[PDB]
Amino acid sequence: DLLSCLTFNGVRNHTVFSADSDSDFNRFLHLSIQNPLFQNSLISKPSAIILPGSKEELSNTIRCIRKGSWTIRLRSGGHSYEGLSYTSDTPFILIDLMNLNRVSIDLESETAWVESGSTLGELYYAITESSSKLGFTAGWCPTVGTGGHISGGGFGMMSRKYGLAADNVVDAILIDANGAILDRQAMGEDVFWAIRGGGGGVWGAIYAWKIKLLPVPEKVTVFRVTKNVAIDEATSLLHKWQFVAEELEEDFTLSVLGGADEKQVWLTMLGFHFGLKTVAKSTFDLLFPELGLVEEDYLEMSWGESFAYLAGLETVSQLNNRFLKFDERAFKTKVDLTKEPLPSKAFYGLLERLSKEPNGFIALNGFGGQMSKISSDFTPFPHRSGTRLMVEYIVAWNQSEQKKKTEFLDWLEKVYEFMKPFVSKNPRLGYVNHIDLDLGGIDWGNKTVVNNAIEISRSWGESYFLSNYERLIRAKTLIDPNNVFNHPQSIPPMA
Ligand SMILES: *Cc1cc2c(nc3c(=O)[nH]c(=O)nc-3n2C[C@H](O)[C@H](O)[C@H](O)COP(=O)(O)OP(=O)(O)OC[C@H]2O[C@@H](n3cnc4c(N)ncnc43)[C@H](O)[C@@H]2O)c(*)c1C
Ligand SMILES: *[C@@H]1O[C@H](CO)[C@@H](O[C@@H]2O[C@H](CO)[C@@H](O[C@@H]3O[C@H](CO)[C@@H](O)[C@H](O)[C@@H]3O)[C@H](O)[C@H]2NC(C)=O)[C@H](O)[C@H]1NC(C)=O
Ligand SMILES: COc1cc2c(cc1O)-c1cc3ccc(OC)c(O)c3c[n+]1CC2
Ligand SMILES: *[C@@H]1O[C@H](CO)[C@@H](O)[C@H](O)[C@H]1NC(C)=O
Ligand SMILES: [Mg+2]
Repeated sequence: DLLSCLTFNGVRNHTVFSADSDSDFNRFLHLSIQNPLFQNSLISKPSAIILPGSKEELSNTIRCIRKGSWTIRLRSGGHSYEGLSYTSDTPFILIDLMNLNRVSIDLESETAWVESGSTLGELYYAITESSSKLGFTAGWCPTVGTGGHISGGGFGMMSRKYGLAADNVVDAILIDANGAILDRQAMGEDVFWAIRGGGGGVWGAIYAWKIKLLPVPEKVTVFRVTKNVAIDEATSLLHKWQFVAEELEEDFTLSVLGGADEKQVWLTMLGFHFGLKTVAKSTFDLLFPELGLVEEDYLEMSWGESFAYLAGLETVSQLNNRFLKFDERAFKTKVDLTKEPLPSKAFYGLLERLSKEPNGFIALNGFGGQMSKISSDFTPFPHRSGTRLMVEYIVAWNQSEQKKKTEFLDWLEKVYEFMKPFVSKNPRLGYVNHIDLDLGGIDWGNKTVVNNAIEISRSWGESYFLSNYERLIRAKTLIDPNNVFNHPQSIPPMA
């Protein structure tokens, strides 16, 4: 019946569930699973997979699915930390957007239309190919899809200069629950606001984003330097880093990846300057001489090269490979946002815990700069002025380490508990692109829960969106009153 509808409407690229271990269905299913944690045979599988090739096919796909009794799941890059683009407790249809990966750059207006199956790397590659003086602000991981990423905000190495990816979206095409094809004018300002950070899988299916391309110099300066130190020095480095990072002028970003193993601590310093190396080094010589950076650490390169380099890719060309395996490990991650400086003992304790679990690592970013100049309600991401750091805790493992899964998860849980007193409180803040089901979830098939959905959902909702939660609920009711687009943490419509 679903197939007959799709055929009648000219949607041809689909595959039904097959039990065949290496069926084509299984190949398409796994192609974009980016967290192996959700790859095993015990996980829910789609009844069919549809690959629309145009906005019309996407529209008609949704229209057909509604005639039936299916849960819709949209997948762009498949990076959901909780696998929410390709799992469901109820029978579901997976709409995989990988064929919608066209990027159209308009050099006369310095904007681009980006189909939502496009990855960040594909976007960055397209931009660098078109111009040596344009770039875009989005995340660090190249295989992340624009569909989920921009829908949730999108923070990266240029966010201190230009804000989130979603802060630079000027139009969009949203396909709603009825298959309507809506641009910014059609969807209205509340819905256009909601889609720019309100979370993927909630408002409808984004077909394409229209973004403003942003100036970059023909040469930027970057460094990627790993310090191998002991805990005393690592603690003093991280404690000073937090001040340097938040306080740097907007033309600079200094971020950290860190981990340890008994007495050996490693800190990878990621630096970016919107300009030349003499200025870059003068700045860090003054503000952070403790890093011990030397001239040879500073590299001048194009913006495109810088984004490939900072992510550890071999070449700019690799940005354009959506199936390049960036990190093939099962993982779980949590995040904190901070409002007060972290005391030295917080870093010391975090490092002690990392030293006991070599499979764990942290990623540290400063806010400030343009992130403090954008109002908390400009887009749904509310963590602007007053927010000092974003701190990510990750534990990751390969298949040969699977028996330690429980131990790994316990470690992460204990790290998050340790950090509680030092980070944001009342509520403990989060980021919707860093979706965390530990906060809870709605079973939309449960009547008593659904009756109280707004209050229940406030637990994660206010963590992700603070005071923007209310407007999100109103936008949800306007664009998806029947809740066609739902998941355990989707914004509830009013009854
Ligand atoms: C795996 C991974 C994730 C990263 C990485 N680095 C990040 C960074 O530097 N900055 C960030 O801000 N975020 C980083 N993240 C997290 C990602 O930002 C999030 O995981 C994104 O949400 C992922 O988006 P995508 O890859 O498209 O993942 P999906 O699982 O397909 O979708 C997520 C979510 O959104 C819905 N959705 C997808 N596509 C659409 C469209 N077109 N319209 C509406 N909704 C859509 C899905 O159904 C799901 O709910 C680094 C790494 C390695
Ligand atoms: C539905 O969509 C999928 C995914 O795009 C289509 O599969 C893709 O088909 C193209 C050909 O049109 C493949 O391109 C070629 O692959 C071969 C190697 O296998 C190579 O010789 C060519 O140079 C080119 O790379 C592509 O590999 C393939 N992608 C995947 C993930 O399978 C499929 O054709 C569509 N199905 C229908 C019925 O339209
Ligand atoms: C499971 O695999 C991975 C998972 C993640 C990351 C890296 C991985 O390898 C990661 C690394 C980051 C490094 C730097 C950075 O800003 C400078 C980030 O925002 C990062 C975000 N993330 C998101 C989670
Ligand atoms: C609905 O949810 C409540 C609270 O989570 C749970 O206790 C109850 O068992 C559920 N009811 C049904 C009918 O599943
Ligand atoms: Mg077989």
